[PDB]
Amino acid sequence: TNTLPHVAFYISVNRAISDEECTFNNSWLWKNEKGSRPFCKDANISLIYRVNLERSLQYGIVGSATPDAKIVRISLDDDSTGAGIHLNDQLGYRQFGASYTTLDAYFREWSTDAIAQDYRFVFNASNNKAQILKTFPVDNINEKFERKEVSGFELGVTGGVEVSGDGPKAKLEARASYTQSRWLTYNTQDYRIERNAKNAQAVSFTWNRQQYATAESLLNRSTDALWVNTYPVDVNRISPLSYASFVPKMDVIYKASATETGSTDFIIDSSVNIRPIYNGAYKHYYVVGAHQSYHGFEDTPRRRITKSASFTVDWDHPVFTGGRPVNLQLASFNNRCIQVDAQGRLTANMCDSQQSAQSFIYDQLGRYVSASNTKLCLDGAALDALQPCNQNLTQRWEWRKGTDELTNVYSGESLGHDKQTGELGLYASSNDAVSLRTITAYTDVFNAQESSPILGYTQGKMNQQRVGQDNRLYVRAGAAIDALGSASDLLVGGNGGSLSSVDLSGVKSITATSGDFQYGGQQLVALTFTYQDGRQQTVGSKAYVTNAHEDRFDLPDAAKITQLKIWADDWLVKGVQFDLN
Amino acid sequence: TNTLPHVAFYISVNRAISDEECTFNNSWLWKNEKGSRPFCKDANISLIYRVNLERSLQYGIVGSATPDAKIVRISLDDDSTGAGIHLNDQLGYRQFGASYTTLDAYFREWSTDAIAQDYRFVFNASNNKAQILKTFPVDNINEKFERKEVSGFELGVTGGVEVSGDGPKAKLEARASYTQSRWLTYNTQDYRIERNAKNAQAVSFTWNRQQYATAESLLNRSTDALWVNTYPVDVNRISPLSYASFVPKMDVIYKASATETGSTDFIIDSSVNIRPIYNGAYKHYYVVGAHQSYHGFEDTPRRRITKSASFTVDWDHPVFTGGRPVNLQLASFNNRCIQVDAQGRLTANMCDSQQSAQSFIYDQLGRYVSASNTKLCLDGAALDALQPCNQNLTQRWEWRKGTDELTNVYSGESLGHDKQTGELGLYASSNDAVSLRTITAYTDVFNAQESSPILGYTQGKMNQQRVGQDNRLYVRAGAAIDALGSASDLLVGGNGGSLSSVDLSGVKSITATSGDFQYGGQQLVALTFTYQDGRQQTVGSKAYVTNAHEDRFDLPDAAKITQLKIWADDWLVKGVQFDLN
Amino acid sequence: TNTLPHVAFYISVNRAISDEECTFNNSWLWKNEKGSRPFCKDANISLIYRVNLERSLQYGIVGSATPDAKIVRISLDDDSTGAGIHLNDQLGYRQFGASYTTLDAYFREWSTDAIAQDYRFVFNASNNKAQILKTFPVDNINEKFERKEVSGFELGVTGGVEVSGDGPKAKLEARASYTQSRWLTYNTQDYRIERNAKNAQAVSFTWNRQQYATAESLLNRSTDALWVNTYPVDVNRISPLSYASFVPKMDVIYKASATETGSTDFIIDSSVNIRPIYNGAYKHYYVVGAHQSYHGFEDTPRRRITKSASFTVDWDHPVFTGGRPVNLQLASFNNRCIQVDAQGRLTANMCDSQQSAQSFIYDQLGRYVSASNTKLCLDGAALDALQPCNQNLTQRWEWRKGTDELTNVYSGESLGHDKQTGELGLYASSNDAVSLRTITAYTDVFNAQESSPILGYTQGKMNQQRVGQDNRLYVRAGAAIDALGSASDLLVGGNGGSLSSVDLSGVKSITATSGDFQYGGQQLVALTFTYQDGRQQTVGSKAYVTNAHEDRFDLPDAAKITQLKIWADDWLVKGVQFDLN
Repeated sequence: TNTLPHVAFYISVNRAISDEECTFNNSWLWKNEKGSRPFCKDANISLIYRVNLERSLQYGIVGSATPDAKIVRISLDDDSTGAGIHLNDQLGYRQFGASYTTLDAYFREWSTDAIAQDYRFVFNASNNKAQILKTFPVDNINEKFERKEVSGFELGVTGGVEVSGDGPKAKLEARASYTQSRWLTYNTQDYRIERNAKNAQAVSFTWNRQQYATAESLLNRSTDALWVNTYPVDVNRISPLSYASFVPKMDVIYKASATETGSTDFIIDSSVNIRPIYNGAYKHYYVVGAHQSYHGFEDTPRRRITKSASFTVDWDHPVFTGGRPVNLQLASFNNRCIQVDAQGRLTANMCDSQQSAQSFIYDQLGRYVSASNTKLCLDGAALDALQPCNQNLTQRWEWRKGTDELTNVYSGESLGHDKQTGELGLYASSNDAVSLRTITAYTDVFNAQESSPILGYTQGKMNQQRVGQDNRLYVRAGAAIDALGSASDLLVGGNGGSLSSVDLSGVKSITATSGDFQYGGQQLVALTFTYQDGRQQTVGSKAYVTNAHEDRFDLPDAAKITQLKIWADDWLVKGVQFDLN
Repeated sequence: TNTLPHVAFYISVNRAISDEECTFNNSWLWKNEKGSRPFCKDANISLIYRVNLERSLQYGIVGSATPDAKIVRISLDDDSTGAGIHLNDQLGYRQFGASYTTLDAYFREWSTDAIAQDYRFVFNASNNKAQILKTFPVDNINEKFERKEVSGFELGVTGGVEVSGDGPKAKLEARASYTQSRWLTYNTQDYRIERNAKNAQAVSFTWNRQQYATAESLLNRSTDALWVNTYPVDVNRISPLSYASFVPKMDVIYKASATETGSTDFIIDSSVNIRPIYNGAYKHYYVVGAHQSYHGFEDTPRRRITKSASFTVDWDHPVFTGGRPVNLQLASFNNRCIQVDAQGRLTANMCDSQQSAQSFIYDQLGRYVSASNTKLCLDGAALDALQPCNQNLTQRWEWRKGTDELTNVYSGESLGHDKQTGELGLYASSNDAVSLRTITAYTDVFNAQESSPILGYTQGKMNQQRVGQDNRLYVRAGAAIDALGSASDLLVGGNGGSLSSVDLSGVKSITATSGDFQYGGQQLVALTFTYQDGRQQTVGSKAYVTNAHEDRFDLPDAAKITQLKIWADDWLVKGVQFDLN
Repeated sequence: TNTLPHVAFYISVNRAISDEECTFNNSWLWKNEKGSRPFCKDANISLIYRVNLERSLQYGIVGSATPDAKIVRISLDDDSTGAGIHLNDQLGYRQFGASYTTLDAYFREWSTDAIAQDYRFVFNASNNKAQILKTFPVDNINEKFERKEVSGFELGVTGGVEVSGDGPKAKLEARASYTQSRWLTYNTQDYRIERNAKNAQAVSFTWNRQQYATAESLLNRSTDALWVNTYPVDVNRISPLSYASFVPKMDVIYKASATETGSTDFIIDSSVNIRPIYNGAYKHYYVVGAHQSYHGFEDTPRRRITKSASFTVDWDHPVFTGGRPVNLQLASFNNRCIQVDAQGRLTANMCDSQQSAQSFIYDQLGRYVSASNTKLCLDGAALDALQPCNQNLTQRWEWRKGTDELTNVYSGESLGHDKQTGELGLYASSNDAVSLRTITAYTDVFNAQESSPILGYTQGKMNQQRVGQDNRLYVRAGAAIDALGSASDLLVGGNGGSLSSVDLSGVKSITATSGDFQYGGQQLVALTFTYQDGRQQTVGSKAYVTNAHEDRFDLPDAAKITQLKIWADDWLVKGVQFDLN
């Protein structure tokens, strides 16, 4: 209670990966002939981010070497990571042969169960109120290299003596060599952490395969006689880090100005780039003989599965005062506190320790500054409302040691309240109608509101709308979701759909379906609303999409949808988030 | 007593491995001809886990950078591991030959005493109230590699002079070489710690052989003349870590929400993968000559012996308040304390320092919050029962310095109790019927309840059932246990058995028999109940199973079985746990 | 409040880079035939510098081992860097061939997407009031080298015996070699940090490519048969640090004398040197056969994109006193403080905690020294104005413990003020017209004024001018901006323009256009003023410039332009900065 306060919470990022999502052709050389299979067993993403919100300084601290700022911290570190990312328990392979006859072409292929070509984590601020301040790792590696430069020479002589029937021979010989080599030594990793600094609002970290990044590099055989039929891959080079378990660690820190206001959303895109592995053998025919040579196919398919989350920061939140607020409790009542409305008018209400409007920072001057609005202070000159903060002595208060009486610095009089109405005033002493007893306690204004889930993809431009008075969601749907909005004229997205309307009151759950759209790209293709009464309603189609994923959102008991967040381009909607209360 | 409280206990995991369990064929090449033996002497598993339960913050701390959460810690570390895992004191071998005559085939074999192909430790939460927050080791190794790239050239000249009978000769010769090599350097271990992140509830660590993982790799001879007959294995490559003693170190930390409720089970599966080692020689016949070449057979049998334990966490346990509770003792009596029932009604009972219902957290406001139910507080407005916690001044208490009097902040009156009934009230002063003397002391609500043993295997889906009013266990048994349950319609498991019923009252001990079922897989084949009176009763058969193991559960004096935990698939039961009280 | 005070603020340096700016010829060999493309996608610069201002000692500290001085710190470090510099998300290439027939010349080319040949950061003090004291890194690396000197010899003999039809031969041979080599081992980096110490006011850090700095060095093929057509570049050697994300870390510290006065500007030039990569193949024809040889072209084009910022330091700023000032508040009034004007005359004004003129340092003697002018003190001999500081006992004040009365050390009388006028005097006791109640509190004189955007380039000599009484900006403009100034005779810059005049009152925003001038070099080519009423006005032309950039400056509500900063040579203006208030 002398230290800097924080808002602190975890964000769970869980995403099961379907067998379909994990499925690829059994073959690259003969894509269509050889069929397909799931290339991973029970793939999953389970991460846990930790978020911190805080001011860079404590309230009222002056002349610090630390710039005054509003700070947002997102991290996966030693203290919190989650289970991790999983693709397989072990890696197997299947072999395939050309159905036709082969003189000089590819004749065999091995498709190996999939591994993570990369794991990737993208951080995005929704607006420019926030900028990236620093990250961990801080940057890409500036690699060091060791060069060796060698050179030398050799001088030799050889004396010979041969004796034979033909006669005696004798040789004296002399040599001189000059040698010169160059060495270069450097390091690589299984996975290299690649940082991408898109701009002041966005940064991403990708753990990207480096050593052994290509199918080619997994080969431990180059050539063979054609009677040889065996896996030409050293599966040992594929690390458990590549399929069994991966855990990222990074820190991203955003800053907003000391006076910033409004809100910013922070969007975290965690993903794995699933990559099956294809190698092939090639029958070589040259007149004289024939052999088999092994190869890696690199331009084979990959699929990136992504799970997104977001959280919202109100720069006006009490935590960014850097102060620890307390309340002022009118103690003649069992349960009444000073409370301030939007205009600063003071009333006496039942105490609620989580109500920012009953919270004040008691600063270095002895002012009681509103934690919800730091422009306003308790001022003894006018106790009907908070006044704009200044150097008035009437805005400074001191407690009379050993009593429950709060005195005003200017007049010395005490803060009193009416035993029936709780109306505030200054008094020299108590009387039958006014109590001087004021009680104060620290309050818990730092609790974190939980965040709504994201249905679909966070691609395209993001839009935000308050839900209308009529309480309905407007939709253009067809093969997929064409657009969404809070009114028929405020549709965000494309044009193509049949216009429809869904009732948002009484929704118990929403279920989105999305994936690779038959006609193009990745889209949100269907929403299904289930109501408290049990009735269902659907928009869009589950039938024009492959690699489909289902996102489910079960709304807490009797909560109302109040905001829409919509990701869309000009053609189709890519994702939506239904914010509560 | 100013610090965060913990629940702390050890879990002993001991499992003797039988000679049968350790037994394999003396030969792979000639499985059936050459018989079988135990491949380890007195194999055993003795581990000791340490468990800690705690809140992430102390009670009532606000604005910490640490998210509020409920924490479960399971670890084997520097401070506690247990004896370890043992297979043998030393490694020997036996040799075998083909009984038949041999021109071009395998003719000799050496089977070497068994080693641990891996040691494995699996952690599972029974439900999703808990998620994995972090582990140690945190992840698989992201291996670093050192690449060298070299290239050079050589320029040479040679001057020659030969003199012979035939005549004088002379040579001037010139050379030019170009060389180029690539180096790759990297590390391996005897055992590599492989982490498997199955999902948010389950993670596993496997110490898996890496260098020298294959029978092949143990070979220190490749080829020989057929007159050579000797062990082609460098037994030195097999480390004591592989058979004599192995000790794991790992940390697994689960988290539940700050408001989570109910219970979760945590299941630990410790196991060793016993692996005998078979190598063979091969007589080669090509017309010109003949030699012998050595080999390793890798697809030979292995057997995994497992010992499981589980513990239960009630998220409602006082430890998760992060507070250190005290009691309120009515001191006119020699031994009476305030106690609260399920509805919050207050009575005066004999003090029991381990009774959560007599425990209160005295918080920053001066409220006495029930440690068993933190929604309720001692409220001077209504001393017949605890009231929902709020900011009432009547819920705040201050001790009159240097006395045994507790005063109520609102009225200033003292907490008194009736000298005969212990009924509570607020009083300005004492009188002949009412005492004002209240005494308080810290209480021990952090003791850990001991956990029941698991009988059989923790395979298949796990189910949980309260034991019925009739107090009976229902059983479908035949060759093995087909199903179990708390009533005849609530059977978990298969269908195949003759339906039976066992009385659970008066059970002194239960003895399960399980193993490799003759008809398929690993099953729980028989249960034997022994009663207080001495009579026994059995279900299932001890006769349709090999590699059988017997698990024994001796119930503490006069304890009643109250919960069933049943591991089963659709066909048969694989294990059961009988929970007490 | 016992420690050294600082002024502390961030400077955001953001600069998007246009597709045009990122554009180069698709070919070097065939510049004009093959067209052009953008060589980077969405290139950007986003850095955040941290600035600190402070005295080297705390106020009044004597005999320190630390020299008294004024300190300015500029840094990008672990605590603040910004997103970084970005050129691309990945690197691709395009191939090109000679349109004509080829026997012995270049016939293929590959132009690879661009990378950062260097990142560069330049620091400049505008005048010589400030000198560089130290930097981090402190210097260029003094590289260590490892020499090996080897030498040896070999002595050999060979005995031979040949038997043939022709007869038996026999050789005895003898050899002697002498070898000698020299090794040199040393280190290089991807990027080497090169420091350039231009002079006492200017230093620069350049992260410059070292290993792999040339197109040549990226080649992983030297020669080939002409049927070979493939990318001869190992793109792997190009690190993410070269295009995806780069973050500098450096510290620059300037010092001014303990008595320095006036102001200095500090100018930071952050830049990336964009470099496309061109390699070619060469058809070789010699009568006997023919091959293809690969090459790197190094003297290809590069383009440096720069973003500049500047801040201003007034050496007279209270922070440089190293003290923590307080105010003296006449407490008979609700809101009145002693305030001092430019001549030292004292009046009683409404308190303003950010007003340096109401701030005093209470020093070790008990003097109240003006924080705005440390030559003056509160002197009880003459309370109508501050007097020059000296050892007068009348300049020393002591608070009467436990009261609000400030006493004068000399006479012991107290500091009183007139209840109506606030006129100061010394009094033995209070009376009906004079109050003795004085209140004091620490004041916030350390807030940083925000800095205006630099429009254009910081090239040429920099000039500074106060804005005239007529409140107008004078301009000679033509194809570009020829000159600017505060009056028609005070034009800084060239001669060539038609003389014009712009009204500076009511300006809501200014928008500069600058770039590569058609006639020569890089110039400021156009300014556009937009007024509060909505009307616009422009000088210069947007039409004689390529690689143009637009700098926008939106003035805060009702702020007046008061200073001009103008970068110009003898011909044309290169940049301008409009300082506010």
